[PDB]
Formats: sequence, structure tokens, C-alpha cells
Amino acid sequence: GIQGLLQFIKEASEPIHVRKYKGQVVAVDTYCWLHKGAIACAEKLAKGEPTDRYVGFCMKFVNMLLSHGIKPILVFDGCTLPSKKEVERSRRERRQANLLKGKQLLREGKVSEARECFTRSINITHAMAHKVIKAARSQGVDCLVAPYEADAQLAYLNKAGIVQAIITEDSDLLAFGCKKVILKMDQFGNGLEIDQARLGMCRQLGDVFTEEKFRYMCILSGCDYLSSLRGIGLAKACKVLRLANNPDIVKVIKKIGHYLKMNITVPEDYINGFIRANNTFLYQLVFDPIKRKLIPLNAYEDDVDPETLSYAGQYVDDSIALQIALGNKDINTFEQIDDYNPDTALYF
DNA sequence: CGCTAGTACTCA
DNA sequence: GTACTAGCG
Ligand SMILES: [Mg+2]
Ligand SMILES: [Mg+2]
Ligand code: NA
Repeated sequence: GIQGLLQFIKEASEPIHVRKYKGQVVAVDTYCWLHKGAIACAEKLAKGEPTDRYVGFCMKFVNMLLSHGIKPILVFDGCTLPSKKEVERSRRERRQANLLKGKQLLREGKVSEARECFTRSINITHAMAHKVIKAARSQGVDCLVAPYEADAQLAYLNKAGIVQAIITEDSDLLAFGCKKVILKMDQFGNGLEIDQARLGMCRQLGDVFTEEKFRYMCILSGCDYLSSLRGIGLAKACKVLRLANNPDIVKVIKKIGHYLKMNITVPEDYINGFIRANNTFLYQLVFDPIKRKLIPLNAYEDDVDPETLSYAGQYVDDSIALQIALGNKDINTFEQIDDYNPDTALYF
């Protein structure tokens, strides 16, 4: 998530209703809904007790979309990104800590406190996601498990013209170069839509409305793949990018002190970290639903060697990739949990 | 004014 | 994943 991006470009947003996309196809960042609905039954999840409330919670939204003549594509997070492993470890430690503390408060008598910790302990597994997948596919709703981050997969589906809008809460979708993003959507169909073309309505951006410059800005402000230099947020990064008559981003990164008059000295590690972050935003592996193969989010440019981009996700055989995409192969255990086949009983 | 980091929150 | 803001440059 880009910390503060939604508030920074709020002039590019407008209140809409999803009836706007009647007859069209939209993709869904389902893990948001999963995280929301899991909270309704955090006690049972923490205690290990069985619960299927989040399933109905998601299917509620799904049916809401279906009622307005919309075809929703539920997209799920797949395997872990090495380039994001920091935030993943952080959140893991967080959830585990709140879990142990929750158990402690459970055996201390503290009720609401332990329940709160349980809310802050929920780890969305592929099992729950697969419950939602079966529940959705039972009603003809297409589902897709990304090879890695759902963000990149959604971005691809939107760029490929397969879907016309992305339903999510994460601002990263804009940094991935999505055209239309529906945020803050409730269970009725009311949400805030940010359009890429409307980024020009943001006076603060300046000439930083192009996909490349916008990406550079989001990265420089601080993303999930790279922490920002101390003292650098959205405004100063956008300032740097505005005051630059140079397409070569690296030289600009080095001259950040000049462009800001802040006397900043950049570490040599941060340059490579930036290269890696940009390469992750650009070339993270996604799954083609049509050709059924692992491709990068954007086509490889001639100035990059795919061999060096393992942190943007490593390749597997397209059979495995397809079985993952269908939700048959467990993301964690890598063992088969289902045997669904889109041929026997999208992807056309 | 901008940015970091801590707090609080997503359900019902 | 989010929003809010007190402390501070
Ligand atoms: Mg995501
Ligand atoms: Mg993201
Ligand atoms: Na920052």
C-alpha cells in the first residue's frame, strides 16, 4: 500500500454506483472481502473452531454485483513474493503475537481484549479462500488465483481489457497502472472510483500523471517492496519528479538532494532497491487466463534480463500455474486439494 | 506545510 | 489493506 495516496489524489475520485458497469466485467480483490468477513468470526478462527460466515459475507457482495448485471471475477492472492517478504514476515509476527497475547488474555479473563487481539490475529489461508471459490463457482462466478500478489493479476486483467474496472481497497492498484479502480465499495454498490485519465485533475501531481512517473513517485514515497528514504513522502517525491528534465530515473535518485535542496545523500543499496521495486511493479508474474501461461505483468523491455528478476516471482510449469490459478493446488502445502476442471464440467 | 510512527479500524 | 494526527523538521 502507498501510504496516503488516496488522500493525495482525491481530486481524481468521484462517487459512483456499480450499475455504471452493467453489462461489463469487473475483477475483485477478494482478499479484502475475506479479511473483512473473517473479523465477524475471529473467535472461532483463533480457537480453531469451524466457521463459514466469511463465505456468506463475500457471496453477499458477489450477489450484489450479479443483481446489477455485472460479471465479477474473484481474484485471490497466490504464493508469496520474495520482494515483499519483509512485510509478509512483519504481518506474520504481528498476527502470531496478537494470537499468543489473545490466548493469554483468554486465560486471564480479559474478554473484549482477547477478542480484539483475535481480530488482529486473523491469517487468511487458502482453505478459506477455496471455500469462497467453491461457493462462487457454484453460481457461475469465475475465480482466479494469482501466481503471486493479487494486485499484479488484477492489473493485468484490467490492462488486457478482460475487465473494465478493479474492485479493491488497496491504492497499489493505481501504481500497477490500472485504468479504473473502485474503492470503499459497500454491500449496496456505492463506492469511490478513481480513473487514471482523471489523474490530470490533480493539481498536486503536475506532469507526474504518466504511468512511469506515477510509478516512480509511488515507489519513492515508500512501497511494500522498498521503504522510502527518511523524510521522503508523496509531496517531495512528486516534487523531485516534477523538477526533473531527465528520463533516466537513477541519476535523479542520486541528485535527490539537488532537486529538493535538502542535502540528501542516497545509499548505494537504495538504488538497487529502487531498480528491484520498479522491476517488481513492472514484471511481476501473472497468469494469462486465455493462453494459460505465466507471463510478466508488462512485456519485457530490451534493457532488462528476466534471469535476474526472481524476486518478482519465479516461474513454474504452466500446468502447475493453471492448477494454482483454478484453486486446485494449495498455495501453502502445494498439495492438491481439489480436482475442478473448466473443460470437463473465462479460460476460453 | 510535509513526513514519520503510533493508534485504531474492517464485522455485527 | 485502510484513516487519523500528534510531534517535529
Ligand atoms: Mg494485495
Ligand atoms: Mg498492494
Ligand atoms: Na515515505
